[PDB]
Amino acid sequence: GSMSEQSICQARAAVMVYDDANKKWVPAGGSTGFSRVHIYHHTGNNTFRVVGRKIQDHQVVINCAIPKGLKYNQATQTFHQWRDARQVYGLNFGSKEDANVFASAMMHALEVL
Ligand SMILES: CC(=O)N[C@@H](Cc1ccccc1Cl)C(=O)N1CCC[C@]12C=C[C@@H]1CC[C@@H](C(=O)N3CC[C@@H]4C=C[C@H]5CC[C@@H](C(N)=O)N5C(=O)[C@H]43)N1C2=O
Ligand SMILES: CC(=O)N[C@@H](Cc1ccccc1Cl)C(=O)N1CCC[C@]12C=C[C@@H]1CC[C@@H](C(=O)N3CC[C@@H]4C=C[C@H]5CC[C@@H](C(N)=O)N5C(=O)[C@H]43)N1C2=O
Repeated sequence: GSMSEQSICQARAAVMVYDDANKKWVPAGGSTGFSRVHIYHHTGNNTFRVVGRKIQDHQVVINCAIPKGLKYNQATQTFHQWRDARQVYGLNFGSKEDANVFASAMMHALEVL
């Protein structure tokens, strides 16, 4: 992408989505494992997105917009979640620091938007 989109946070987390029909969390992209998850700020239009890529093979497993007003829920000290119309996303962070720094960056983003 272009240089006007910049990463403002990176954390290690396993990305899950909620299978609405089976009432179970499943790995984003089909295989359980940790990803490197960034919050990218596109400075041109002041928008944000989350993109995560598996660490072991760089599969892109999440690429989702963070709109104004998004509700970000810290369900546990290492599992955080949010929605869009298509999926509920969950991040199982690799450590409490990963979770807390990612959440702080998300909250700062929600205030910038
Ligand atoms: C891990 C990471 O950011 N690395 C950046 C670091 C960077 C360097 C300089 C300035 C800003 C940044 Cl940050 C990077 O090396 N460089 C190489 C040039 C492309 C990129 C620099 C900026 C942009 C920000 C968006 C990100 C990017 O381009 N990304 C993030 C991963 C995502 C995955 C797949 C492909 C599919 C086509 C398109 C899509 N999904 O529609 N797409 C992406 O959008 C991918 N950039 C990059 O990698
Ligand atoms: C109003 C709303 O939008 N509520 C959402 C959560 C949310 C709140 C606020 C803002 C954004 C979101 Cl998105 C909700 O309750 N939604 C979405 C996913 C399905 C679920 C609804 C019901 C179940 C109750 C149990 C909870 C849940 O799913 N939980 C509770 C926390 C618990 C912790 C970790 C992960 C690990 C994998 C799995 C496990 N095997 O332990 N697991 C969980 O089970 C986690 N539900 C949910 O979150």
